[PDB]
Amino acid sequence: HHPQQINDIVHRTITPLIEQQKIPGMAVAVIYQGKPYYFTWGYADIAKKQPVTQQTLFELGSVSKTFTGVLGGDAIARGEIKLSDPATKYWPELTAKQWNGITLLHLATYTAGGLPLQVPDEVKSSSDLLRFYQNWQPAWAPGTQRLYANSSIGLFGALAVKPSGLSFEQAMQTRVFQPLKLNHTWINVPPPEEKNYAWGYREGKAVHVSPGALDAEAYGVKSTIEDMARWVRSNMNPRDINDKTLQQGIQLAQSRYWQTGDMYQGLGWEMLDWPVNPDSIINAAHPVKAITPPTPAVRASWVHKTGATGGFGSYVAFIPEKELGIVMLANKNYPNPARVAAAWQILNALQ
Ligand SMILES: *P(=O)(O)OC[C@H]1O[C@@H](n2cnc3c(N)ncnc32)[C@H](O)[C@@H]1O
Repeated sequence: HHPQQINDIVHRTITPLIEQQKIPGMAVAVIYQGKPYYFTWGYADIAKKQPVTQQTLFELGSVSKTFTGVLGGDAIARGEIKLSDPATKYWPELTAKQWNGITLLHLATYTAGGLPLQVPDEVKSSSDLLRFYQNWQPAWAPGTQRLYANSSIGLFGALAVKPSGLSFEQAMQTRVFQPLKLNHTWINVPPPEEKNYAWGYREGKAVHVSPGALDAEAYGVKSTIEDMARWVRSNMNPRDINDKTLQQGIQLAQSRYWQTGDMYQGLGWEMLDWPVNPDSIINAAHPVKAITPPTPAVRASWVHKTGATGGFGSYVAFIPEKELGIVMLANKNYPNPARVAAAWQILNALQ
């Protein structure tokens, strides 16, 4: 059952969005008074006329970084890592002098001094990855500039799980996915779930994301609209979580570590004070101001993350103090401002 208020606002906003953006398939969850309401449109596979369902898997792209941030928070809560730890503590083979003074905090929050947006495609092995980072030259001193980048938080994720004894995949499954009952969320889609894996569409072609080094950490997660609704609810209400270090980790990922303009950098998540200027949630390196100690999570925030792959576009946003949130998953990568304006209209209407 849907409250009519929710059906009305979703139809008024998402139907025109799909009409304008030519999105083949889409799933939306609205979290309202903490409870989820689901909507699906169109096709997961156009050539077979296979409909989007609540079990359809979508590529999350950089929304994956929120899982990584929370897993990192959980490691912090366990005392397995500190954000002030040097990167070299967890990877002593990283001997180049430019790595002196670079911390896990820098890696997690894109402030190491200009690590590249992309890990080079030909990097395959551990020795390849080492050689990549060993020859990187910073454009800036650490902790001065934010350059949003996969190679930064991707390495954070890989290093953060070293004290656990587990692989990144094993740590994520056991410490985050399983406690939160995300049973249809995958770093690697298993064979019996391939029937539910949507195709993305780019320039008229059915596509899936390409494998790359540190993809699991930076952009590789696939999930359903139901699990993503569960993810939003968990990040809005950590107090309801039995796993103590996960509860803490979720809170730590919404701590405010850096400020640029009216945006605050968390771990994976990005935050702004609510109410927001829409200009700010719609919008190169930017200077950052450190926040020390980091501000504990502010419930009166717009918390959000966008993600894209070649064939998919994702958006998650929520306002903890209002128990209000939205997940938008689509198998076309369409412009961020269209996504965000629609989300902003919907969440404003449900206050
Ligand atoms: P977020 O969705 O902001 O970014 C992650 C997406 O960026 C693309 N990406 C990461 N790494 C590469 C490489 N090496 N080459 C081409 N594209 C890359 C993917 O679309 C990620 O999903």
